[PDB]
Amino acid sequence: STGSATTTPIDSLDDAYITPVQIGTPAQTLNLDFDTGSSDLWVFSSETTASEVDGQTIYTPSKSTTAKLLSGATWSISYGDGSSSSGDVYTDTVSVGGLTVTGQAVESAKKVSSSFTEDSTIDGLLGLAFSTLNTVSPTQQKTFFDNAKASLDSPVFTADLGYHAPGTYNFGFIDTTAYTGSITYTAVSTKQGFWEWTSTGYAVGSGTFKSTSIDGIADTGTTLLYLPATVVSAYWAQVSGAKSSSSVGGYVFPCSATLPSFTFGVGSARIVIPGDYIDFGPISTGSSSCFGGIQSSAGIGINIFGDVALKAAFVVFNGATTPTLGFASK
Ligand SMILES: NCc1ccc(C(F)(F)F)cc1
Ligand SMILES: NCc1ccc(C(F)(F)F)cc1
Repeated sequence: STGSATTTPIDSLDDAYITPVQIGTPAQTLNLDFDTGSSDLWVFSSETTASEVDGQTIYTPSKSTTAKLLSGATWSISYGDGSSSSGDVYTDTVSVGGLTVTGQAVESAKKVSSSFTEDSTIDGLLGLAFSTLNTVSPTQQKTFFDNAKASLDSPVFTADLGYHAPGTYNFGFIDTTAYTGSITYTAVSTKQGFWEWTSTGYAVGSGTFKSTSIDGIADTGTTLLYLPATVVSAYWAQVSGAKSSSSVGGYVFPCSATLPSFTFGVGSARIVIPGDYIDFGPISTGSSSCFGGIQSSAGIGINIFGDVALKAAFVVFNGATTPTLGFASK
């Protein structure tokens, strides 16, 4: 079997991408944030504290003939940005673009942090990292991808994120019409539960490529590109007037500047991020200081190839017994 669904930016800055997901019988359609950096499928629901819901579509398990409460199971998650949520667990039927999984763990939020309440466009998250990171207790649960794997034509999914435009998540097949040239595959470490890999180096604009190993994770759930301080300093040094601002919390640059591209290595291949992808607009309405899309990972503890990098490529998440990541230009 296969599945295919369109994913759409939630705002004019590509801060996140939402994908419609059908849950329950009859179907309740929610717009979820597909997150390859986490492994919980959780949703706003009829159980969520009423004051913490502001425009989201909610899952109502009592209206689903296939929902079953998972007795005694709870979940609680904290994301690297300080966001968090928690609740109880149902199993139900979940379908993504024609691909159906029965008995999927659907984690119903009882409590969500402020950053989720204020994001009216995101009804929940669909985690696509490895199931070892799932937070359900006392019985860990599998991700949508792990549950679907056996029935997929090929144990893969692909992310084709658009720049200020819709894109596609495909399950079970690789669309050879969606990219140019060849796909370059690179090894993955699952030791931390992430799609963790090693980039072979970088270049700034038309400058010389620097061969150096950068270990990081492919994370559709993170907006920006977070890289070591040395690399990020080298990039912003090429932008006139750019500086790191402690009050703003990262590199900013004059909105009138043109940004250089950023190249990262995948084996012997190169992925080029156009400079326009790195502009995240004024730091406040009306400001002439703009926020940069490449920031330092120093405070994080891990390098993150977020949407800024992934949307420049066609990305294959190969969940074979030895997992790999594939990158192609598009
Ligand atoms: N997108 C989920 C996510 C968020 C943060 C992190 C961090 F901070 F631990 F790297 C990993 C994964
Ligand atoms: N990395 C997972 C994640 C995705 C989105 C959000 C937001 F935008 F809702 F805050 C938090 C955490």
